[PDB]
Amino acid sequence: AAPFNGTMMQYFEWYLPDDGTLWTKVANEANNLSSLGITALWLPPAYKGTSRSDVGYGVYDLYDLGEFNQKGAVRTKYGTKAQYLQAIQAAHAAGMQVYADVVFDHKGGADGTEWVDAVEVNPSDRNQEISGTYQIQAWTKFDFPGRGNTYSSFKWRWYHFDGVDWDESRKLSRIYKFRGIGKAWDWEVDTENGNYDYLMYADLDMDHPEVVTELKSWGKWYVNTTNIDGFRLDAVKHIKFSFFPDWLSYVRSQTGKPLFTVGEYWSYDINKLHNYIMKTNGTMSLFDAPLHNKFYTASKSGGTFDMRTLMTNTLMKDQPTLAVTFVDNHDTEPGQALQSWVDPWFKPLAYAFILTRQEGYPCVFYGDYYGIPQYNIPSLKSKIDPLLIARRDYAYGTQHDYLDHSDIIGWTREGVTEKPGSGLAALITDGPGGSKWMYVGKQHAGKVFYDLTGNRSDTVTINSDGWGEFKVNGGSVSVWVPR
Ligand SMILES: [Ca+2]
Ligand SMILES: [Ca+2]
Ligand SMILES: [Ca+2]
Ligand code: NA
Repeated sequence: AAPFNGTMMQYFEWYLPDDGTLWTKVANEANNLSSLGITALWLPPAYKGTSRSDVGYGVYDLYDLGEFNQKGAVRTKYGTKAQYLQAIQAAHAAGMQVYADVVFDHKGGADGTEWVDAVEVNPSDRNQEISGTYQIQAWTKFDFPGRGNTYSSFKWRWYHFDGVDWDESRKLSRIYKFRGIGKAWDWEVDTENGNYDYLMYADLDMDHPEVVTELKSWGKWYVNTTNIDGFRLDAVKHIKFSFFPDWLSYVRSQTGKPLFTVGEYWSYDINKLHNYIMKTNGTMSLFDAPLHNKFYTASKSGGTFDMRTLMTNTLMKDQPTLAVTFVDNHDTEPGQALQSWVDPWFKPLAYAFILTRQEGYPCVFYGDYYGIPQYNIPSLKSKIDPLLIARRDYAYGTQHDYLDHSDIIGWTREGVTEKPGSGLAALITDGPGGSKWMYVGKQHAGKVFYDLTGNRSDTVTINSDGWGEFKVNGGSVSVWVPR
């Protein structure tokens, strides 16, 4: 048939104002985004957090999609339940898929405390206990006073969690592990800090049968209510590895939907990512964090970065079909947790790289597209749109790589017969400009190519052999496509 590349978009950024307008914006922008070739949207957590202003990762109630009066308000930072459903309707009507953010690591905003026997563990080695057992007052009682028993009568208590990091009685910060039959940090998880199961708030015990059943019930309920098309999994390295293949297979079989899933395993070590994929049987894709670090490193190297090494040890290279590529996200933003913002000059080159190459499933960042007023970061829509059109109409077929110079690197796509007019030749450089002969295909012999980005006004004519001498300006990008 006539193919169309897949392109995802993270539709949110950290510093959005708490005005309950995001769901409305999704409904309003759906067709515009759709026409550019965006095929799926990753939406932020839609359920009630610790307060109305919570970005969503301080999850309080998974069944409150901005519908009940809990935590100071009815709506979430993004809007109400009815608005969320309308957003999903608009996206589907425009032909796009919707991925929902899933936060299963912890739970915060407890309604009350409970006295629990606990032991302190070494922050740098959670496997080592550093105190005797003693009673603490932990925030583990979840009753959901605003919701009651609507949708689910499940009440959370201390035994559904593995530990917390605050004793309300003595007002102390310690990593507390709960005592009890079968109580222990989950495994397997990331080994940093000995065992990185515990992260923040009340840590979920993935070994507790009732917790597993409850999350499986929520999954089915969520999909059957919203009709979402996939998931974005939060903090997977802090969650028992074997839990997800189990949860996913259940939800997929019960709903009958394929449910594409991408998990966030934050690590620049490609080995840990390989291990995770192996341990989960390729049941989900992962964000290519290592590639983000590459982009970031190159942007700060003032041209000295060796472009020939750009793909080395990245998921895009090792597991192209399970890699979700990106330039920046809500965590890499200035002032954030994993801040490592790619400099503006390099940003368009990075987008050309992930949007026109065949490896990976690219994700465009809301912050980059619409700008981030918080830090006077402008909208790059003018630079990104031409690249979106490139992916939509031209980036198809056999690829030829030219990662053979410390500055200027390129690649071509021959195009496909089922997509007339397709074919492309891209060049990017982190230093001075120049030219490079590249093979686009004998089938394009005699055709004239032009720079879709608009950066260059000259044209390139393909010789009888299918080769062209493409050009690029210094510290820039040029995407050549047939007239
Ligand atoms: Ca446990
Ligand atoms: Ca955990
Ligand atoms: Ca260089
Ligand atoms: Na746990």
